[PDB]
Formats: sequence, structure tokens, C-alpha cells
Amino acid sequence: MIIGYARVSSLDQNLERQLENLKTFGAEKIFTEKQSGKSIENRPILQKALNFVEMGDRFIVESIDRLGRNYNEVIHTVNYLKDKEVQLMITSLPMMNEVTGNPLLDKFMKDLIIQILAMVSEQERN
Amino acid sequence: MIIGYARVSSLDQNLERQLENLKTFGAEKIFTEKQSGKSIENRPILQKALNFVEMGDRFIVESIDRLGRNYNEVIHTVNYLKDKEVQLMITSLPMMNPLLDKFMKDLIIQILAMVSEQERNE
Amino acid sequence: MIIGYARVSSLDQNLERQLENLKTFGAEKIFTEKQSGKSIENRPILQKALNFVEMGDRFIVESIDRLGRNYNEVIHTVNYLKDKEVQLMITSLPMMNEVTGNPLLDKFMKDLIIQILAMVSEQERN
Amino acid sequence: MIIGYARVSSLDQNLERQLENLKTFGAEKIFTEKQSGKSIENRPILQKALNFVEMGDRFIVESIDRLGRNYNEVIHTVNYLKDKEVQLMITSLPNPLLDKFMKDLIIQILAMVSEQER
Repeated sequence: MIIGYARVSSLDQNLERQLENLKTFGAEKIFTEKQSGKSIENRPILQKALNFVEMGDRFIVESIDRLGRNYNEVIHTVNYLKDKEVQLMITSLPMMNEVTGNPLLDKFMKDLIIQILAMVSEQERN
Repeated sequence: MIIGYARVSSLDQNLERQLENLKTFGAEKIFTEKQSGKSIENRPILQKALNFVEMGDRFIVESIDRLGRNYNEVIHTVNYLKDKEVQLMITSLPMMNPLLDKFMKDLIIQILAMVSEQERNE
Repeated sequence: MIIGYARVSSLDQNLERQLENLKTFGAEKIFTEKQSGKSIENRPILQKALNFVEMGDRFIVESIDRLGRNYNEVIHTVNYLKDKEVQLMITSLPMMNEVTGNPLLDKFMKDLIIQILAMVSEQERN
Repeated sequence: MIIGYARVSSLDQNLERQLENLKTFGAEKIFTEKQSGKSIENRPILQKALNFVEMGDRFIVESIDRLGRNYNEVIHTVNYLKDKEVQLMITSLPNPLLDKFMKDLIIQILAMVSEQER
């Protein structure tokens, strides 16, 4: 199945765009939430969403910053899905998942990319 | 507390150098083994070391290549110690703004993990 | 135009393994050289290929270690193609232009990987 | 000889304190300019500073963003200094082979972040 997760710190942000952008990439069931991306511990909707998907499903976010503005927690979450055999996918970056160059180098590539975005997320909340 | 780990593919490699290298940085209980670092099933010795550490301890190795040559397993081994709050350190590359520094420390270990696998492939 | 370049330090290496590669990817004018890859200063044929290329042209090779086995020199050679506005594309590493879907992150990702390979090229040398 | 470079978009920002930071780490001759770091084409005082430095000298700034907010141009400048053999220090951020690669990467990250803000 294809699960999506949205998030907004306020209604100042365009959430209809965000939700529509998810459904564009085949978002089947979407878990919406309203909270600052400062931590997951206070985000139960995400905890439920992460617990919903099982071996085979796909996780969709509009961006890593929508997942969380916390390098430690995001990368920890990305590893959780990775271990749970659930492909994380980002709509803003619809190429990161395609690459068929070299299996080893493709894993390393994706890791660095997610790590870089995860950093900018926590660096930007400042 | 300190806990070291060593490994060699054969008895042709300088095993003593690695042991002394770990002893140098204050290794107390070193876990040695003779096995190819292609998988972790062959090395329960590592599992016994990962179950040895607690919190505030420090697991050390001469290099990432000695720890393992599998990118997916190595990074998983790093994340093992990460979530247990166990300080990981490399003898060859001892790296002792936190955000940028932690990102950099991770990124380098990822590179060392990758190169370790690419050496075996060729 | 597409220009190629090959290099070997010793015939111990299968030179033909390197020749047939460039010719496959539509190389019109290929150069060949036999020199130690520790320095670019003593490699004239390489420099002649760099003096022949122009704007809009494309420069191709087998790998980074064939452009030299010195980090500072290789990176200097790449930037020489940046400033001269010649697209560099390795055949060994099957990476495509536009890695993710954002020029900046693509710019960073391109440079990062080239720098990594240059390090591996010097790591094998030493 | 150590040379410095300070820049601001307007006098609204703290310029003097930036100059204090430069002269601290040993900024002898300092070039100061008032313009956005969007481009180097509209920054001739930065042209003077880059043409002044030479082999053995040193170029320093408060941060990379002061040097520019354009990944393409910022990376060219650092390489230009690498060609002139002029070490580029950063006030905000003060194994040899690794150290080279490790430094260059830090610059590229900071250079990237600096553009993303603009």
C-alpha cells in the first residue's frame, strides 16, 4: 500500500497543495497532522503512520522537513522504514529513487542525500 | 569502559599490530577472530561485543574494514551503538558546531564503509 | 562534439579495456597517453586534449583515476572543465545528469561524488 | 601577509563587529564592500581583494556567505585561491589527504546553504 504523511506548523502554510502533491504520486491513505517539526515524540499521528505501514508499503512525504526538523530523529526514522522494508519517497525529489547505476553506490547516494536534507531541516528551524 | 575488537582474514596479516593498536588506546577486553568480513553470521564474536557494551562505554576498532566490509551491515552496526548511546571510535581515524560535526562524522564513516566494500569487489 | 581520453602507466593493464569504452559512447576524436598518473604536469597529451576542447563540447573518460591519481590535480582538472564549460562524464560510473531534481543539490551531489572518487584514486596510489 | 574581506547589504547590519572579527585573527589590509553576495559581477571591491592576494598570503572572512550566495561562483573563488596558493580561513569556522577532502566538503556545504537562503 501507499501511505502519505503531511504536516504543518500553522495554517499560514498551504496544506491543500501539500495534500494534493501527495495524491499526485499515488498517495492512497494520508495521515495529516498539525505541529512543529521539532520532534516526533509529541507527534502521535506520525507514530501511528509509521506503525501502520508494513513490509512492502511505501511512505510518501512532500519533503524531509515535513518529516521533521531534527537530524537525529529523522535519520533514525528513515532507518526504521529502511529496516521495515518500506520505501521512503519524496515528491519534491522524484529521481532519488530511480537511479539504476550501481546498487552499492545507489545506497550510499540516497543516504547522503537524505542526511543532507535532514541536516538543513534542523539547521533551518533556528 | 573500553572494549576492542580485532579481525584477520588469514595469519599472513599483522595481527599483533592491530592488538597493540587497540591496547594503545586503552583496550581492556579485546575480542579477536579469524574470519572474512563479508557477513556477520560468521562472527558471533561481534555479537558478544555488542551485548557487552552498556551506556557511556566505548567500542573501538583499528578501522572500519576490520569491523566489516558490508556497507549495509556496517552502517547497521553503527546505528546499533548509536541508539544504545555507545561511543564508536576508529583507531586509524580518531575523531575525538555539534550538528555539523556529527553529520561529518557520520558521512565519513559512510564513505569508509563503502570503500571497504569496493575493495573486496575489485 | 564529444572528446575522449585514455591513459595507462604500464602495459600490465589491459589498454584495450580502456580504448573500446570511449569509442562506444560516440567519441569522435580520442587521445591516448602513456605516463605515470601521479602528476599532470608531465602529461602533455592530457593538456592537449584540454586545450582542444571548447564551449558546449563534451569530455569523457573511463574513470577518475585515469584523469590522474592526485586529488588536488584531478579536482583542478575538473574545475578547468567547469570554467571552460565542458561537461565531464565518466563511463565507469553510470550517473546521469540531474541526480535528484534540484540544480543546487545536483550541483553539490555531482561535485561530492567526483571528490570522493579522486580520494579513492589517491588512496589506491598510496 | 594576511588580507581580509568584509561585506554587508546595508549599514543596518553589524559591520564594525565583523571588522573586529577580521582584525582579531590578523587581518592587516581589509577590503570592505556594500553589496549583495548574489553575484561577483557587481562586486569590484571583491575583485581588488582577489587580485591583491598572492602566493603565501591569506584570505579571511567572517563566513562563506559573506564571500557570496551562489554555489557556482563561491566554489570558483575558492579554487581561484587554490590556484594562487592562498589559504582561505573562516572566522565562524576555524590525516592530510582526508583533511583536504574534509575541508573542501565543509566549504561546499556552507556554500550550498548560503545560496539556499538567498
